[PDB]
Amino acid sequence: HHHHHHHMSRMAEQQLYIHGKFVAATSGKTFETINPATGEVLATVQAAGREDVDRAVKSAQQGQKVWAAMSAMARSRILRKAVDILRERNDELARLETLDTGKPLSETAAVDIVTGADVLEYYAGLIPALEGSQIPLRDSSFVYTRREPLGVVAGIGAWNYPIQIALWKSAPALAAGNAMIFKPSEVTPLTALKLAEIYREAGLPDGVFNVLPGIGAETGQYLTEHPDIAKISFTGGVASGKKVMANSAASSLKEVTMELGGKSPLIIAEDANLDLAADIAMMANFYSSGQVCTNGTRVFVPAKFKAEFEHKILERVGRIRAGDLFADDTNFGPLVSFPHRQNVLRYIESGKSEGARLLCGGDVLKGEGFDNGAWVAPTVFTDCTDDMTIVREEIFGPVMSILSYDDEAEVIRRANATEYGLAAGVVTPDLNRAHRIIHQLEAGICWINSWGESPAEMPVGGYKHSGIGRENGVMTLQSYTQVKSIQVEMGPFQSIF
Amino acid sequence: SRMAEQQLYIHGKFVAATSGKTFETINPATGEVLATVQAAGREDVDRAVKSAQQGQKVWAAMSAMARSRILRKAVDILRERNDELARLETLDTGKPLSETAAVDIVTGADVLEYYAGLIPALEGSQIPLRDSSFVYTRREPLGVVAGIGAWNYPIQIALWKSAPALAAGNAMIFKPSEVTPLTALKLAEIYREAGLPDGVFNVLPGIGAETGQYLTEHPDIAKISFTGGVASGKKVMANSAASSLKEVTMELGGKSPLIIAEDANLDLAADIAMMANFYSSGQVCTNGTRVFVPAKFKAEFEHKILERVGRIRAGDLFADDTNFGPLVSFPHRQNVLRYIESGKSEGARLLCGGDVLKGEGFDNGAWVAPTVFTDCTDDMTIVREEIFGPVMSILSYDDEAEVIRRANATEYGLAAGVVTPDLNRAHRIIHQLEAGICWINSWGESPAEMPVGGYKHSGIGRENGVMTLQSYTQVKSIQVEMGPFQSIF
Ligand SMILES: NC(=O)c1ccc[n+]([C@@H]2O[C@H](COP(=O)([O-])OP(=O)(O)OC[C@H]3O[C@@H](n4cnc5c(N)ncnc54)[C@H](O)[C@@H]3O)[C@@H](O)[C@H]2O)c1
Ligand SMILES: NC(=O)c1ccc[n+]([C@@H]2O[C@H](COP(=O)([O-])OP(=O)(O)OC[C@H]3O[C@@H](n4cnc5c(N)ncnc54)[C@H](O)[C@@H]3O)[C@@H](O)[C@H]2O)c1
Ligand SMILES: [Ca+2]
Ligand SMILES: [Ca+2]
Repeated sequence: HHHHHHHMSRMAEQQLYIHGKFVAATSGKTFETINPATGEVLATVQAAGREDVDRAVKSAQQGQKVWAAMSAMARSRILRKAVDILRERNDELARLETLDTGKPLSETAAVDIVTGADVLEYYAGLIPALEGSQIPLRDSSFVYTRREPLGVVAGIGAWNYPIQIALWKSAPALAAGNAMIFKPSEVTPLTALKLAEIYREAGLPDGVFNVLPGIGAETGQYLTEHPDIAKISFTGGVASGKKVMANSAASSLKEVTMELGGKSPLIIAEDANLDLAADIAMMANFYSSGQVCTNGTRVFVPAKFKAEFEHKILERVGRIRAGDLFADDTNFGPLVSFPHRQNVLRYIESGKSEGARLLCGGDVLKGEGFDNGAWVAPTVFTDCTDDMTIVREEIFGPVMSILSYDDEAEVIRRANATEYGLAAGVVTPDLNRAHRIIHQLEAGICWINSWGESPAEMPVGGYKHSGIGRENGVMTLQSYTQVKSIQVEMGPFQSIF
Repeated sequence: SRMAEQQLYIHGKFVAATSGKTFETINPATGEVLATVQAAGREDVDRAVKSAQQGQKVWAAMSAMARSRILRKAVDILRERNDELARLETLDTGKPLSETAAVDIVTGADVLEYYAGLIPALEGSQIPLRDSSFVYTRREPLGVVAGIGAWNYPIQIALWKSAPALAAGNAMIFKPSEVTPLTALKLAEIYREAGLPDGVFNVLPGIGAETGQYLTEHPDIAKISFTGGVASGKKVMANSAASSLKEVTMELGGKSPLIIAEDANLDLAADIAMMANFYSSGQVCTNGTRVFVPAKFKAEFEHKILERVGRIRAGDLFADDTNFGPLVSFPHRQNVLRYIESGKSEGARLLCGGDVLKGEGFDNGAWVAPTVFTDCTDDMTIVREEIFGPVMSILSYDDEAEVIRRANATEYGLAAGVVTPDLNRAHRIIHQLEAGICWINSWGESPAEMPVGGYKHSGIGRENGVMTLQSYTQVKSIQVEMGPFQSIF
């Protein structure tokens, strides 16, 4: 059964969002966002120029002062109103996210906005608990501290969880009393513009959340260079993260936090149930079509279990349902873009070339309704070794690498023998093995007998080359403030002169 | 006589460098060479990092209280050797013994003692999600970190950087200023005598653009803590950004305002301004070098400043009564003198000083007289730029809103202060100032408990306080899932 008559016309040209309204860019620059399931253009999108960025900062400086002068509970109520709107519009926002990203609606309608709103809801309730300290020195003197807003901060987003990233960056920044200028990925700009409208409808003062689509090397760099931005929070690849660090270091002194992906290990212990292990390995590799920074893409399996484990993976890969992204039963989508597919395919070819055994997948999906999409089959390599390119490098597609191991000390060494350090996990029913292995792994995000859950309360970020700083949890609210120490000297000051 | 040629400190002992590079540290009171000092080369730095990697593992495997006791032993030694260390600091820096013997080691050891006691309180958290799952976090050491020190408070900076780093379970490689490398080497020996494991505190003298750069570029250093000027701080930020991903914290000086309120007692205000400008001969990063005085009080305030400047006692740096020294080096004196000449050339009125000290016993040292400019305006070079010498700029003002604006009209933001007996004025002014370190009716006290660092271009991050101990750990989040994991595939 063929499915045609599905032309979707273009959206309106997308503008910038500055100071509570859409405004035309003055860059002379536009770019297109493409539906990765069909190749059709979703919208032409305007890119913010240097003067547009400067106006956005001045808008943010003005809005931040209004926002910071409110009470803590007034701020809490406005962010909760935005949460309420996000819950009401979940399905509509999820459909837009599916169009822009290629992720199944079964994901976007249950995870992306749900968990993005979860984090905003969490920080909204913590605003009144944000406190300084008081330190007695002696009867005649004491110190108190204030946690003051930084001012105007910049968030730079990635294309795999667009609205979730926008919410996870903006929520602590705004709750700490800052304004944020958010630069979405040029691959997926659309839901960030919706979020800005929602924030306005909730009562957020004009300028406190401005959204600037544009190209990383242009708009993004204009932001990192601006002298009045106090902090940058970046999600994306290592290459662009290094440009952001370098450009920010060359400009006004600012703090930079970063989440840069990884090559996270999944350690299947010698006492693990292999159905559970296989279920975890599937969720650690093929959710959002393998486009998750925390994926467990090095799956370490005991040699004695490798043959059986491979069969359990093949059985579950055979259940994956690629298809209509709006269909209830679809759980696998195209990649986010055709250029990204080309890169993933180059990684797959290196796996073949370097002698890994192809267990399944390894090609594009074919036939009517896949031929127009950026699809890559769910792919598993086995007989992998630690020197292979597919094992060493983040692929960001549906490519699992199975590595066999002999003993626990060995697998810990190998799990840690990476420049990366984002996530890790272990499958074992044993109390001592679970905690003792996890305590030795050099990663910031660790799952035991699970994968992927990221509660609002739980700080997440990378060790080593996978990141600086954390997101979520109480600590991240604090990191969007700066400490002022104040000493009150009530005794007579003694000069030596 | 000259000291013995100074070597690197790596893995619990002094070791000859392999750079082919030496430099001289000069006694700024005499111009004489104190010592020839070896500089660490690129291969020396790599050996220091491997030593620190080995030592950090021993250190971090000890119990918390075992680490506390060793740092407390070092405190005990520092208290006992206070005067000897102070005398060496005075030779290397030119600061009077009346300062070094009362402040530098005393407050450096205060911060080490503070953090030693806090190690056992460093905790993670636990977060219940539901009956079948919970999260817990660990605060883990970073590994090997680097501190890069400045020349005005050499051993105090070495202790304020190493104390939280070591207390959190890290090893630190410390790079002292090439102007003042001597007390950091003494500190390294003291830590070993206290029982610090070999490699946990290594000291690499050398030139900033060589040794300093090799450290900031090394792939296995997890964090850089830097104190110094803006220009060198920018180089450190850029070189670190081009190298391994690492966090960098920085304290970079300021042009801090002291606001004298219209209801202030002017004797108190003059006393605070003197202490905010002429301690350590003006070589303190938090100095209140823009002194804002109500127009109605300016004449009387100047008389009171002149009276107290007239009392300053420059002389024998080991005499009890001396309270003013030469500057740290002859190159630094030249730069301060250029600032003084610009204040003259731009039309500021010289109230006092403005020249070198002269005569027997001053002619051979890097002395600049305590200097005060008045009739200053906000566009003047001496008002806009950090001098790091004994140069006060007096600026008159008319109203409270104006002085708040002008106080904040700087790229800097390290410290600030206000002098006022009024409750509302004191707190309301301070809450509006864009600075990290704020003093009411005082200046310069920096308790171990109090976090200190800069706003805006004066810094990133904080030192001292509970938060700095936490800042030398990294958070690992661990989810324990006890229910049956659900896969959608
Ligand atoms: N969650 C993550 O950590 C994550 C997300 C997406 C991609 N990645 C990785 O990054 C790789 C490359 O992806 P990509 O090139 O499509 O994304 P990218 O990493 O270049 O994009 C991330 C963001 O950075 C911006 N950016 C890029 N260059 C910039 C610059 N010079 N200054 C400022 N901002 C700049 C982009 O516009 C976008 O907003 C992917 O293949 C994947 O491995 C990681
Ligand atoms: N407490 C402070 O913030 C402080 C201290 C001293 C000087 N200063 C300011 O800085 C000005 C310049 O002083 P300076 O040049 O004699 O000191 P600096 O700021 O250059 O030196 C500080 C430290 O930085 C190191 N350093 C320099 N270049 C480096 C590099 N490329 N990589 C790594 N480390 C490097 C130096 O070796 C030294 O250890 C002074 O006039 C004063 O205004 C501020
Ligand atoms: Ca798109
Ligand atoms: Ca010297």
